[PDB]
Amino acid sequence: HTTDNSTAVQDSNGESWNTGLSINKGESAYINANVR
Amino acid sequence: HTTDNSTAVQDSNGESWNTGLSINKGESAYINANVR
Repeated sequence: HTTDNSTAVQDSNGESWNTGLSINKGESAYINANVR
Repeated sequence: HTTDNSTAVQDSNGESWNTGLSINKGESAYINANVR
């Protein structure tokens, strides 16, 4: 008969990054005209 | 014939931070003119 006790203190840290891009296919750009 | 029972109690906690920044390419800024 074996008696065992286990303790552990796990410490972690981290970071993350994200980049996004959303486009509308109905009105995708606006045009400006220079006229005389 | 070996018989063992393993019982473990795990307690954990954490925290997080976040920072964001969104921009519209069509209208990235507004301008104002001081005229006379």
